[PDB]
Amino acid sequence: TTLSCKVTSVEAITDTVYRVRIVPDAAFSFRAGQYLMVVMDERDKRPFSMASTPDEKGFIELHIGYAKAVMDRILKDHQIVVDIPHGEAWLRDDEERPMILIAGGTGFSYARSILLTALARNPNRDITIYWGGREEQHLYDLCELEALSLKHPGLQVVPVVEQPEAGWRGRTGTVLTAVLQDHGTLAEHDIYIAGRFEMAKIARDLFCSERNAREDRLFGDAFAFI
Repeated sequence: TTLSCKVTSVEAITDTVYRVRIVPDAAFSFRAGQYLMVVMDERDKRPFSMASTPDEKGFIELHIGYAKAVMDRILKDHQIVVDIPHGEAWLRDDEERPMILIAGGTGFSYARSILLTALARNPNRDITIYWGGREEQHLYDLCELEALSLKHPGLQVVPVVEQPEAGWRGRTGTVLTAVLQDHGTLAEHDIYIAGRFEMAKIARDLFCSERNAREDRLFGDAFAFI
């Protein structure tokens, strides 16, 4: 569906990231983890994951920051045209397998939609979210994830920073290494990944070969394009 949407709010989370909230002119639906295309042209369509749950009733939340041109449409016109929904990496029905959500800088929107949707379905769900960035400040909604974790006993949040300051309390390095050291086997989990396509590609191979993960239970947009 091609829909024109009003921009109801724009906010600098950091200096590189915008929290953008849009309201389409007609009814809409998607599955947590799908993405939309910002229709810049008839030939220039730019993919962005819905960051909100598929029942944050009236609006769609986007985290933007190739983005500059999109921001310009958002800031000048306060309206954008979207083509939604797309993607085959949505939250599965499975009610029992423990979940692992992996977000590599730029994939937090995909992880957040799936997280909040899963917690609405079962607030006691066993969910571990990994978020990796180069520096502490790129994990821009980290305090909100920690507040959320206080309310959800099965929710564990694992912040991973590549080049941290001395004293950092989370993990250091990359997300794939944090995952391998926390888990003896990944065979029982449903795993959802967003970030650079290279990283999802290596994750897949590594998780299935060193941790016996099921490839059919490994979800991510990257796996539609490999």
